Amino acid sequence: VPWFPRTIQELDRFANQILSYGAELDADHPGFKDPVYRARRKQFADIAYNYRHGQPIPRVEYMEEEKKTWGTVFKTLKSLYKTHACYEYNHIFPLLEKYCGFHEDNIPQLEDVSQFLQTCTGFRLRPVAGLLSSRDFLGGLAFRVFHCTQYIRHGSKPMYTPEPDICHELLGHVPLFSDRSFAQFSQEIGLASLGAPDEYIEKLATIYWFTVEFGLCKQGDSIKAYGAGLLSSFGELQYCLSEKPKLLPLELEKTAIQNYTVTEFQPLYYVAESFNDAKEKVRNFAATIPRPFSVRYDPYTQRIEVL
Amino acid sequence: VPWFPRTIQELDRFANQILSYGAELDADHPGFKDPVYRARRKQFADIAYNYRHGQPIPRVEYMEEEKKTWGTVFKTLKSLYKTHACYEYNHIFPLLEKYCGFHEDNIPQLEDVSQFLQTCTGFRLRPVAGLLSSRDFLGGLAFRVFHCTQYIRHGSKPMYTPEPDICHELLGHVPLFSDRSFAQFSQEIGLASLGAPDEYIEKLATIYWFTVEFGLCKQGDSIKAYGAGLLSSFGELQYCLSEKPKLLPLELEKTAIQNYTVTEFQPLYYVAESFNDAKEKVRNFAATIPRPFSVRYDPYTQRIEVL
Ligand SMILES: C[C@H](O)[C@H](O)[C@H]1CNc2nc(N)[nH]c(=O)c2N1
Ligand SMILES: C[C@H](O)[C@H](O)[C@H]1CNc2nc(N)[nH]c(=O)c2N1
Ligand SMILES: [Fe+2]
Ligand SMILES: [Fe+2]
Repeated sequence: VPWFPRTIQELDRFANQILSYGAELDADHPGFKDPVYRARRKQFADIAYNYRHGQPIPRVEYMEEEKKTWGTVFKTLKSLYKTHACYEYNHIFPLLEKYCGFHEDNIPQLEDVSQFLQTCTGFRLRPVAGLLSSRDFLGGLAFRVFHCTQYIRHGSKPMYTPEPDICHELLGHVPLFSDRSFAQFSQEIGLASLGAPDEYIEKLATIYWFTVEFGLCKQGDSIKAYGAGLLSSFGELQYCLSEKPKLLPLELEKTAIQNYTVTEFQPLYYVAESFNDAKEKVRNFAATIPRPFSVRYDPYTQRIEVL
Repeated sequence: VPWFPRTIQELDRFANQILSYGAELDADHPGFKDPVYRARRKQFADIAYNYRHGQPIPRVEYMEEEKKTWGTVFKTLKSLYKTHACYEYNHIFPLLEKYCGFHEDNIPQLEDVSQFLQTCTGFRLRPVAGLLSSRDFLGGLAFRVFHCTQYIRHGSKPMYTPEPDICHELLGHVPLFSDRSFAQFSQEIGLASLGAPDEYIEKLATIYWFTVEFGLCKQGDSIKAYGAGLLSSFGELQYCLSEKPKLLPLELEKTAIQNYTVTEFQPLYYVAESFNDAKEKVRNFAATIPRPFSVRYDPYTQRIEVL
């Protein structure tokens, strides 16, 4: 059986397992020729490397150019949320504005966002340096821990990122982790992953893609976006609720084996009935994963109980 | 409906509701004529008065005479536990000895015991100045908070206390709060109390008396003590497992209305089948309490959810 963390502190083992040679080193990266950007990225990676569970997340003074990039992303995306984002997103965003400094001229600090999420659902952030394996990223969700980047995309191309950056994390993921039913749903994916064979981690990563990252959900008689990749993409958030993509009901024996690519708009989205329904579906799928035990998280002790 | 705390921080309201004119002021108190003892008691009460949720519990340097009193109580009671205390007690006591400084020559600090309990079951301590109402004392249990005294009995009469003192709390109550099933059971009594009418608070206080304070439980084919009042009473711990008292099965419609006194050994004890069984019984009794809502604790946010 693959090793998995059984205490929230054991997530510390993960930061000595990331891809060390990241996207920012690639010749096509928007910031590739900028050595100040390169250094800035190394500074944020070193904050993640030195972070340990339990500590406050170090605050960073963002430069004026970084705040300008954030503001461009923030104001262009904000124009779509009332009409395209799910209720849960629109419910919490004004409180993020009021209590976490989500404004066009201010990049929120992760410590503040983490404390906010803890009061909402017990979710917390951990700064992360770069790409984790699907196994380690999903395993943090079992603890309601979201590994979160702190760097921003290069300012030459504010509407484009080849990777998660802080705009994606804060505008795409954080608002949904403030909702109890979503937190429970995402955590269920994390619990399904613990000790799962690699074959099933890839199926859970695909379910994650079509839910947490690119999901649509029913809302009364309508359909809204809740996937973080959609909520942080001006173009795709508009497209996803247009007549152009194909929509199918979330059905995990189909969804888990569906192919996708990351470099164009999705041709196909899966629609969740609700986060509670999606959670029950994940729980049923998880029972099919060969694991010689069951798992449960105990929030009182922050440990995984293995039966 | 009576007010009740809905967040763990709101337990702070309770310390401006204790009986201000305590047992130590009574002419029959073992320490009544000792003005140094009187001052020492006021010093511990002031620590409780100034305590707020979330803070470390102040450490106190105990005097040599206080440590001697503790040691007398500790060594005389310890002689009975292997044979008379329930398994759960005997399982955890050596870890209290090793990790919390439970020794004949050392009075454990409440901060250390609280951190220990949090790692076991999420239970925590709060220092308390004196007698709370049954409503406020039980309500803290809904949050897995045990209001705990920090003072010790007067040294003239080490085997006797007319009140909870630190020997009772640490040797009688703390070891059982380290057990998950007991923690769940005690918390269920706390949840039943929230917003309950006074009439039902008195019935829950009586159930508490016959369980948490003076309970016996089945253990395989035997019977053992788990009540804190028994585990901290050299004489009654021996008596309770002798042929002299009457024993009846725990049955809450009978137990909740049974009379008792605090000034002699109990003539009658109720025997729990198990802490999980006792918990289910409390849950069923709680459904009978007139309350226009149901309650649940969310350990992720440390709030009570009211439906
Ligand atoms: C679970 C699925 O692989 C998903 O794409 C994961 C992979 N690793 C990641 N690593 C980081 N740091 N951030 C993420 O959002 C993810 N996503
Ligand atoms: C619930 C029942 O009234 C029980 O005797 C309560 C009353 N108030 C108390 N107050 C304090 N501080 N300590 C306790 O153990 C209790 N016990
Ligand atoms: Fe993402
Ligand atoms: Fe007691």
